Amino acid sequence: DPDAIKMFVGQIPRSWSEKELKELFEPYGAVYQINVLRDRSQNPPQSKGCCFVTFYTRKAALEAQNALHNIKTLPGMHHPIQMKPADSEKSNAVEDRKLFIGMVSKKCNENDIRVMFSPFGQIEECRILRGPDGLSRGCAFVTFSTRAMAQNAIKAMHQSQTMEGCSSPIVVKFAD
RNA sequence: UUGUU
Repeated sequence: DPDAIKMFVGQIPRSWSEKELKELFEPYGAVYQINVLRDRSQNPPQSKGCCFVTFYTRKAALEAQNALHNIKTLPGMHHPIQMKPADSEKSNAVEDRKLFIGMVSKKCNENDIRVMFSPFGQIEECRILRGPDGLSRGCAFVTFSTRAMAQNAIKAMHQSQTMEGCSSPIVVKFAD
């Protein structure tokens, strides 16, 4: 129950409650919890035609999705069930690991940055913001695998040095 | 021109 994946499901009839939904999902594995997305803006509160299903096992979720997503169609819907891991399940977010690197020497490239930031973690992707058909814009984006990696790269290398052609010491901060 | 494709 530590690797479970909450699944967003869509296009289910608005008349269906947790009962019918549970009856739908249980053939694919045991269900820990299930909740219809409700609208309480006005009376009576109504279903949003979607729900969250939380299986006990990861296997149950992956399989249920594999056999339901774009396959199954509920009475009486015009479109197949849509099913995907829920937004609340995003333990890892690139936006919280991506590091903006300003005041980079215009001469530098991808690898030149890569070697500079290698000791603090493992790079997912390394890029040089540049152009449009000009040269480098003196700055780069760098994604680290963990987040603590980036939080190390910052403390260790923010304004650690001034590079070639640059007016101010290098900046290392989380991307906006 | 400190530049966040």
